[PDB]
Amino acid sequence: VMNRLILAMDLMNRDDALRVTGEVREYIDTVKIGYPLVLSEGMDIIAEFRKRFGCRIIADFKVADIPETNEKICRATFKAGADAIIVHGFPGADSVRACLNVAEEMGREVFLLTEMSHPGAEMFIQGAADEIARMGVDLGVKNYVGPSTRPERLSRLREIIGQDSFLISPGVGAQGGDPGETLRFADAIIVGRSIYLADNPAAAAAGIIESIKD
Amino acid sequence: VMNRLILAMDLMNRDDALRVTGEVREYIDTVKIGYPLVLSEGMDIIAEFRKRFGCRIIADFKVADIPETNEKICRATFKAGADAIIVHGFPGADSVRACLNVAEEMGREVFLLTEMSHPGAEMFIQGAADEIARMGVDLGVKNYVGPSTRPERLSRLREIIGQDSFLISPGVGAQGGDPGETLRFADAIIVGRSIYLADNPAAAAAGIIESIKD
Ligand SMILES: *c1c(F)c(=O)[nH]c(=O)n1[C@@H]1O[C@H](COP(=O)(O)O)[C@@H](O)[C@H]1O
Ligand SMILES: *c1c(F)c(=O)[nH]c(=O)n1[C@@H]1O[C@H](COP(=O)(O)O)[C@@H](O)[C@H]1O
Repeated sequence: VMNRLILAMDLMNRDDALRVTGEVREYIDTVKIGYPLVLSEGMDIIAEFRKRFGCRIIADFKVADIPETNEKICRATFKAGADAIIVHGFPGADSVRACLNVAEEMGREVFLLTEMSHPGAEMFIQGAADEIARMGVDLGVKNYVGPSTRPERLSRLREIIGQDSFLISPGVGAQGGDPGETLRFADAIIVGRSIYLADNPAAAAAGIIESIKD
Repeated sequence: VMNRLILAMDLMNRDDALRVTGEVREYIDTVKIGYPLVLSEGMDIIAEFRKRFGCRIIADFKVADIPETNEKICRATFKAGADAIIVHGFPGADSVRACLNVAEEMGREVFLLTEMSHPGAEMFIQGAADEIARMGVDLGVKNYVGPSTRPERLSRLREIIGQDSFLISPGVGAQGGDPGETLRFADAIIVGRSIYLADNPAAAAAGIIESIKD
């Protein structure tokens, strides 16, 4: 992705979301759109962003239902124009496979969320996360999400998924993660609030790239 | 809830969803709306259903993000008129607390999803599910979801949450669960496909109630 930086666009107003994304477009390739924006403005926002900015769109829906419903969610999300969807691994292999089947049907991609970045991830997810990553490898998943806030865990996750796999990482900035130490292991960093709440989002994005280019 | 039966309305077309829900309205109190319908027709569908049928609406969004984003998702969902939201416990106590805080602000309810009903739930969720339920009790959660497909697990979950707590249960019918054996432990059963894919959804709903009334 351009400059190894993915914008987490979690503003809830279409005008603010369009403004900030336009301001930082020269620094990014890829916009991650989640439920804060979609549940506020509708699924049409995906196609609008894709068209207006010409950026790849990852739908960060952290899909975590039964196989049947996961299929439905993925179908609707790809129909809306998303290039990829983020799905949780914790619900197990059948739920993940359902997403992979739809992505196959529609020539799109699945990212498997292994360990989450927030403190509560330590309670239950962390203990399962290595296994979740191996399950991904066993299912042929090539794209993964893991936590900027725990680079030792990123390292381990990278070890499991191999060098070929594509690994993106949230928790940079607001949650305490560092761009440099995350990119030792991840291919790309996800950044939301440090950019979209900044007085000058372009300056914030540019500053992050300036720490990446080194 | 009326007749202890909650309709899982996962059709993806507004007209079909309205038709089936209208047909079974005399048998239900409560409609569960999830992402299959919302991602197809928009969040406005919640207020439409609530108004047109005068039914309580549970938004089954299986919320599974970090605290900050969970707050945003819950806010948008209650703003759209939902009475309650289903959230995953697996991401940990902070993520659950975030949802409880918004439900407090807005005089609404959270249901904590403990163990899921599908086969893949055995991989990771089942091993954490008793703890997830205890975490709920420790946070003051009063409403829970657990699996019709494993009544021995329902029993254990009921044991942890106590008799006061309200427990609803999916996996009846299509997934193999039985109305009678689920209602030994759950207060209400969730039923989707057995009703909404039936040639006569009212007859299917009525048949389920006829097995409940006994
Ligand atoms: C999702 C997830 F599964 C994580 O483990 N961590 C995480 O933060 N998210 C989502 O990533 C973005 C982080 O944005 P920022 O903290 O930079 O504002 C958000 O979209 C969050 O939902
Ligand atoms: C969600 C969940 F967390 C479960 O453990 N099981 C489950 O099935 N769901 C959702 O409940 C409904 C079941 O409907 P049915 O199988 O009767 O068609 C669906 O909305 C499913 O997403």
